[PDB]
Amino acid sequence: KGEELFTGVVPILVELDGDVNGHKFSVSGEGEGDATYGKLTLKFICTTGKLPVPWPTLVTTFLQCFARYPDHMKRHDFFKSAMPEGYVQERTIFFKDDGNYKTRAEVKFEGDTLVNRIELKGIDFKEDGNILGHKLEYNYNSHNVYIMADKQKNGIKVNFKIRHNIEDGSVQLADHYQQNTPIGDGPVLLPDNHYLSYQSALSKDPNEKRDHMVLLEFVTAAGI
Repeated sequence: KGEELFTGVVPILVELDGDVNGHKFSVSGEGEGDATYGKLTLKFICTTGKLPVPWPTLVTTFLQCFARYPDHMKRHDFFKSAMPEGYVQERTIFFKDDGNYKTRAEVKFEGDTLVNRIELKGIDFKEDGNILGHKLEYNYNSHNVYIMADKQKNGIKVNFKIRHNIEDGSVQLADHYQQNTPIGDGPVLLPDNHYLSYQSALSKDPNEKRDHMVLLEFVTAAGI
């Protein structure tokens, strides 16, 4: 049923409230998702001024239900199956040798719109680190996202490692521990082990005056 919801282009709305080391901020985003192609196009705006952290560190935080699942893996799409009641996506992200982020997000439909409301708390960041120091490059590497069913919880467990390019030519690691649970009491698809393949491109809007980010993602399922 949830799958029917993604037959075409879907409008997305994103809302994030954050606090990193005491710095409070907010972001609003909007865009379109196309699961058929496994394509997402989003634009985010910091509405509280300048973003206290580098945009790139927020990419993973700012819609796995838009993954293109090939016809044969269709039975492993937990994400769409939870729709429209949606799911809760939680994470802890450990930045190597720096602090971590803790996020909680609800993804669901609110009308014809797919909504992603996030809460983020960041702690232990070093003032001189890559994060607070704004030393990341404005680009993004390609990564695989691993999925494993969690029968007991009736959800999934996810893990992956992000590599952030540093201006000095080094790499900054961000270890992602994630959990997804359904919001509703309906039945969901517990999948077999597989992964999502991501590709991303960051950019700016020449006529946009607020601190912002244009994000493009390509996601495709695999491993079955």
